[PDB]
Amino acid sequence: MMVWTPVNNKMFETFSYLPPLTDEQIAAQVDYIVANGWIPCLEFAEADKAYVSNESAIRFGSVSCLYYDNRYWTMWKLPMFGCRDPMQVLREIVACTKAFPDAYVRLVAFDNQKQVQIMGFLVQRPKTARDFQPANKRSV
Amino acid sequence: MMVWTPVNNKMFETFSYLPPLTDEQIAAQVDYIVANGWIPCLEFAEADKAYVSNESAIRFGSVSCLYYDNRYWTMWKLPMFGCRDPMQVLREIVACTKAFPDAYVRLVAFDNQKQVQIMGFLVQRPKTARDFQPANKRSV
Amino acid sequence: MMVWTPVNNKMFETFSYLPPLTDEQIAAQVDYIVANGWIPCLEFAEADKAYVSNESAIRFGSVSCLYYDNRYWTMWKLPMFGCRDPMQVLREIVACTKAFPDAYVRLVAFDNQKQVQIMGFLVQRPKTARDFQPANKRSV
Amino acid sequence: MMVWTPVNNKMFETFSYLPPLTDEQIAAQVDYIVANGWIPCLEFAEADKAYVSNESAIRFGSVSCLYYDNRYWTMWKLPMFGCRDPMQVLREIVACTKAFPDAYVRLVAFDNQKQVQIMGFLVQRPKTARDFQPANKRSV
Repeated sequence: MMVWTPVNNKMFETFSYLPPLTDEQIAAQVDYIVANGWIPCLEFAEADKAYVSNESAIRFGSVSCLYYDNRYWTMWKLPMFGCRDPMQVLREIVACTKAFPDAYVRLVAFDNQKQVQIMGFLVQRPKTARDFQPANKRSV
Repeated sequence: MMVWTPVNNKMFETFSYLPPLTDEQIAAQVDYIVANGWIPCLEFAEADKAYVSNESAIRFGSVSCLYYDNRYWTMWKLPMFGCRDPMQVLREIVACTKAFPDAYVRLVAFDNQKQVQIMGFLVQRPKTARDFQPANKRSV
Repeated sequence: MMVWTPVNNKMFETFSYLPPLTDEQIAAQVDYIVANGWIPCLEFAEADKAYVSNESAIRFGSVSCLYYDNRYWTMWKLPMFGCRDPMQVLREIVACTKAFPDAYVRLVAFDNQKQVQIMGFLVQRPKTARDFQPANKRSV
Repeated sequence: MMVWTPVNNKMFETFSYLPPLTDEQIAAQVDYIVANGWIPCLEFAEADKAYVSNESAIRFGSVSCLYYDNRYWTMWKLPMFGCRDPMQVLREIVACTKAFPDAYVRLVAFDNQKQVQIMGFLVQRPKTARDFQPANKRSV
C-alpha cells in the first residue's frame, strides 16, 4: 500500500496526473486543436493568482455558491482566430513564456459553436514553485 | 500561586496534559486497543493543517455552528481491520513517521458497533514546532 | 501648525497621551487604588493579542456590534482581594514582568460595588514594539 | 501586438497613465488650482493604507456596496483656504514630503460651491514601492 501525499501535491487540471508533456506531446495536442478547427489561446498568471481562492467572498451575502477568485487568468494577446498553422501556436508559447518567465502559463482552445473552452493544459510553471510532486513522489 | 502560561502553550487533546508518553506507555495503549478489539488507524497533518481553524467560513451564511476546518487529518493507508497484533501497529507508527518526519501524527482507534473513534492521542510532532511547552514550563 | 502622525502611533487608553509614568507616578496611582479600597489586578498579553481586532467575526451573522477580540487579556494570578499594601502590588508588577518580559502588561483595579474596572494603565510594552511614538514625536 | 502587464502594474488615478509629472508640470497644475480659486490640500498615507481594500467588511451584513477601506488618507495640516499663491502650495509639498519621506502623498483641490474634490494626483510614492511599472514596461 502506498499513501497519496497531501503535502505540496497541488495539481493543475487536465493532464496534471500524467508525466509532464514533452515538446512532441505538446505539438500533438496543438495538432489536435488545429485538426478540429478550434481557436487556440494562451493565458498566464503570477503565482499568487494561479489557484482558486475565496478572498472576495468577504464582500458577499449568502451568494458564494460557485464563486471563486482566480478562475480568470490574463489573456496573452488575442485568441488566434483563423489559425490553421500549428507552428504559429508554438511560436506564441515561446513568446509568452519569454515575456513572463516566472508566470504560470496555460494553453487553451475555444469552440465557437458550443461557445466553450474545449481543451486546456499547463505549459509553464515558475521555477520557484515548490508546491507539487514528481509522479513517483505522489505516493509514499 | 503559579500562572498557567497563555503563550506557546498549545495542547493536543487526550493525554496532552500528562508527561509525554514513553515507548512503554504507547505500547500499553496499543495493548488496550487490541484487548478491546478496536480498529487501529494512523492519521497525519502538516503543521498548517494541525489545529482547528475558521477559514472556510468566509463562504458561509449564518451556518458556522460546529463547523471547523482541520478536524479531518489524512489517513495513513487504511484502518487496520482484523488487527490483533500490537507489534503491527507499532511498525506502522514507525513507517508513518519515517515517511512524514515533519508532520503531526496521531494514533486513533475505531469502534464499529458505536461507529465512533474511541481513543486517540498524538505520537509525533514536527521538530520545528515552537507553539507548545514542556510539562515543567506550562506554568510560571 | 503641527501634524499628528498617523504612522506607528498606537495608543493604550488611559494615560497614554501623557509622558510615560515614572516609578514615583506609578506608586502614586497604586496608592490611589489602595486609598479607595479597590482591588488591584495585573493582566498581560503577547503582542499579537494586545490590540482590538475583528477575526472571530468571520463566524458571525449580522451581530458584530460591540464585539471585538483581544479585549480580554490574561490574568496574572488572581485579583488581590483584601490588599491593603501598595508594596505588594509593586512586587507583583516585578514578578509578572519578569515572567513575561516580552508581553504587554497592564495594571487594573476593580470596584466590587459598581462591579466594574475603575482604573487601568499600561506598565510594560515589549522592547521590540515599533508601533508607538515617544511624546515628542507624536506631531511633526 | 503588445501585452499590458498584470504584474506589479498598480495605478494611482488621475495622471497615472502619463509620464511622471515634472516639477514644471506640477507647477502648471498648481497654477490651474489657483486660477480657478480652488482650495489646495495635501493628503498622505503609509504604504499599507494607500490602496482600496475590504478588511472592515468582515464586520458587515450585506451592506458592502460602495464601501472600501483606504479611500480616506490623512490630511497634512488644513486645506489652504484663501490661498492665491502657487509658491505657498509648492512649499507645503516640500514640507509634507520632508516630514513623511516614506509615505504616499497626493495633492488635491476642493470646490466649496459643488462641495467636492475637483482635482487630485500623486506627488510622492515611497522609494521602496515595487508594485508599479515605468511607462516603457507597462506593455511587453
